[PDB]
Amino acid sequence: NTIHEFKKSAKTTLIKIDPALKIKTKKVNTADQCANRCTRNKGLPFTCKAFVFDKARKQCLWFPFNSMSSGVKKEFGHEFDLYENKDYIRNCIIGKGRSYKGTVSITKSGIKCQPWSSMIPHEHSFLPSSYRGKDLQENYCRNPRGEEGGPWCFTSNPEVRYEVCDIPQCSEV
Amino acid sequence: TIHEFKKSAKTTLIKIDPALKIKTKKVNTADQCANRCTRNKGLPFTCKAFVFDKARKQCLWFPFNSMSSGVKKEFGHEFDLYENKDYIRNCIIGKGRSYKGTVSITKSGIKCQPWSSMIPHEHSFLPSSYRGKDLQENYCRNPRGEEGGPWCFTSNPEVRYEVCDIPQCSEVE
Ligand SMILES: O=S(=O)(O)CCCN1CCN(CCO)CC1
Repeated sequence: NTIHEFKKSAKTTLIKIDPALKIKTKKVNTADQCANRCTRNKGLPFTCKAFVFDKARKQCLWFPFNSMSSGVKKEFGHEFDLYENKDYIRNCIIGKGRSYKGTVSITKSGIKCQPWSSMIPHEHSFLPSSYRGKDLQENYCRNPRGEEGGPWCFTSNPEVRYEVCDIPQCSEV
Repeated sequence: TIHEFKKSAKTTLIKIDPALKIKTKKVNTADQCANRCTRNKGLPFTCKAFVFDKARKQCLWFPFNSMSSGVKKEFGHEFDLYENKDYIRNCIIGKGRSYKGTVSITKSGIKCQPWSSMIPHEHSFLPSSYRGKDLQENYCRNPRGEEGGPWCFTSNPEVRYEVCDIPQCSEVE
């Protein structure tokens, strides 16, 4: 029951710009059944980096790519949920982390981050719509204006308006 | 929740830098430390790792792992080390000499042949003959660091070896 180990993007599937990349699909019952086969990677002529579940056609679509791969695009759909394997979503930062899209949602000192769509505890104007491509979803640490400290978030502690999250540099030698 | 973590049996982490924080508590099983780590409540930092002391039945939580500056692995028969995968780099630099993540599937989807096994392919790569290199479990690895990145022997008798499909850190934005 591994569905809680993927990063969920609602109302979304990915489209094969490229004719070259490949796909598996199976009609099924629940998105769980979909996690488990991506997690286990059985019966797949490729590495499962993401799956979509189609709540209307009850289908799973397992992918050897994700939303960040070249020659692939998101497509909208009320019936689609996308789930990307945390293993192929880069979990360190490059530079100041303008493009960090990992799922760490805790500040350096352990404070659970406050949702970008929320104004509680803290009022702010970093609307997700005002920052498209900067993936200000859920309560993830993000550095949307690409500032000095790397990814930060508003804090769910009313006494701490914000704080850096402590995410490692990919390469600093 | 004790599977979002990479387990090194028989291992713990000593801190040099005695300013890095640490919480410990006498708990009952290793699972009960995973959960407290995973939801990070009551720990004044970001839990990147924990150790379970099977003797003392104690847990030791850390805001660092075995790739952190200022900390050493250490053999201890009574310990087990569990590192949060968000903080083990999931991304390859160059040939992947130092790739220590948990991916175990080849690029065309075939499950990896464990290094501690000569079936179906026989080989010159035991763990302790190649120490420092983490030829642990069935993890995609690159011990001699050679052109196409981490690879493994393959559970499929027709395919001796194949590289895995681990992204470069340079792949994405
Ligand atoms: O201006 S707001 O309070 O709405 C957001 C403030 C966050 N910034 C503060 C300075 N660094 C944070 C790192 O300490 C960059 C982001």
